[PDB]
Amino acid sequence: YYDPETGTWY
Repeated sequence: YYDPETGTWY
């Protein structure tokens, strides 16, 4: 699940 909120490629 990508983390576009903060800025980390998850």
